[PDB]
Amino acid sequence: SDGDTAMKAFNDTFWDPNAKMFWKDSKREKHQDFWVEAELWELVMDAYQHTSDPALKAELKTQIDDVYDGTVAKYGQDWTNNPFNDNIMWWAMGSARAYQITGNPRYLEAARDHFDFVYDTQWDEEFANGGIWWLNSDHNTKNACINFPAAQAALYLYDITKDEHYLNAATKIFRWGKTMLTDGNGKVFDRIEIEHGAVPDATHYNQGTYIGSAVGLYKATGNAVYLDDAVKAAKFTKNHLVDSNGVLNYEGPNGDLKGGKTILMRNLAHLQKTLDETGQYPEFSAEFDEWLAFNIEMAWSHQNSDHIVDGNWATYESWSSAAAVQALNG
Ligand SMILES: *[C@H]1[C@@H](O)[C@@H](O)[C@H](O)[C@@H](CO[C@H]2O[C@H](CO[C@H]3O[C@H](CO)[C@@H](O)[C@H](O)[C@@H]3O)[C@@H](O)[C@H](O)[C@@H]2O)[C@@H]1O
Repeated sequence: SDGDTAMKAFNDTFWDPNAKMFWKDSKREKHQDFWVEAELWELVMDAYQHTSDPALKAELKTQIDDVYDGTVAKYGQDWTNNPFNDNIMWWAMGSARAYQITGNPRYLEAARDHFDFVYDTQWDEEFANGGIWWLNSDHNTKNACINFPAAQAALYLYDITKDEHYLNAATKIFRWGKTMLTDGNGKVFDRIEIEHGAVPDATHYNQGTYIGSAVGLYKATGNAVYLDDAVKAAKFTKNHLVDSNGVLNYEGPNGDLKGGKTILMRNLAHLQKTLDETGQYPEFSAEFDEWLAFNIEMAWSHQNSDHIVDGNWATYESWSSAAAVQALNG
C-alpha cells in the first residue's frame, strides 16, 4: 500500500534506532518533543493496524515497545511532575492504545496512573462548573487540548477495563467541553480563561480530539447524539479549516500546530469507519469520503523523491511530515 511506502520512508528518514526516538527534523540534531513523540507513537500503531504486509506489521509491532522504551530512558516512567496536563494525557492515551495492541500490563498501569493523576487532581468545579486545567503548576485556563484528549483516554480505559468510572469520566468531560469549549454547532474553541473568557480560535487538532471523543462516546453508549456531534465538527472542519480548493490548511509557523493534521486525520478516519459501518448520515458520509480521498491524494502527490511529504500539502520536520503518513494509514 501507499501507507507502507510512506511509513517506511518516514522511519528511514526520522527514526533513530539507538535512542529509540524520532529525530525532530532531517538534520538529525535533536529528538522530537515529548508530546509529539506520543503522537508519532500512535502513528506507528495506526500503520501497524493498516498494513497487510506481515513483515512490516511485525517490525512496527516491535517499534511500539521501542518508542516507549526510548522515551522512558530519556525522561523516566513518572511524567506526573510535567506541568502540562496535556503532556501527561497524550502519553496516557498512547499507553492505553499500546496495551490494546500488546497486552503488556506496564502500558495499562502507565495509562491508568497518568489518567487518574490528571482527572482526579486537575478536574475542577470551582471554575466554570467543571473541566480540566491546562497546567498543574498554575490554574488560569481550561483547554480543548487537555479536555478532549482526556475524554479519549477515558474511553480507551473504559474499553480495556469495562470500569464504568471511565465512561462516566469521558461523559462528564465531553459534556462540559461541548458546553464551554464549543459553539454547540461543531466549532471547537481553543480554551476558556478565568479573566478573559472563551478564546474561539479553532485548529485541526482540537477539531480532531473532539470528533474522536464524540465517536468513542457513540461506540460506548449507542447514543446517536454523539455521532451528530462528530458530524457537525467534521462539517465545520471541511468548510473552514481548508483552502479554497478544499485541501486542509497549513497551520505553521507554530511548532505544536504545524503537524496537527496528523491528529485530525487519525480522528476523521474513526468517523469515516463509523459512518461507513452504521449507515448514519449517508449523504454526508459519501461527500466526506470523497473529500478525505481528495486530501489523501493531494498529500500522496506532494512527496519529495524520498517519499516524504512536507505539511504544506498545497529541511523536513517529522511532525509536519507525519500528517501525510497518517492520511495514508487510515
Ligand atoms: C501542552 C504541551 O504539549 C506543551 O508542550 C505545549 O507547549 C502546549 C501548547 O499549547 C498551547 O498553545 C497551543 C497553540 O496556541 C496558538 O494557537 C492557538 C489556536 O489558534 C491560539 O489561540 C494561541 O494563542 C496560539 O497562537 C494552544 O492550542 C493550546 O491551547 C495552548 O495555548 C500544549 O497545550
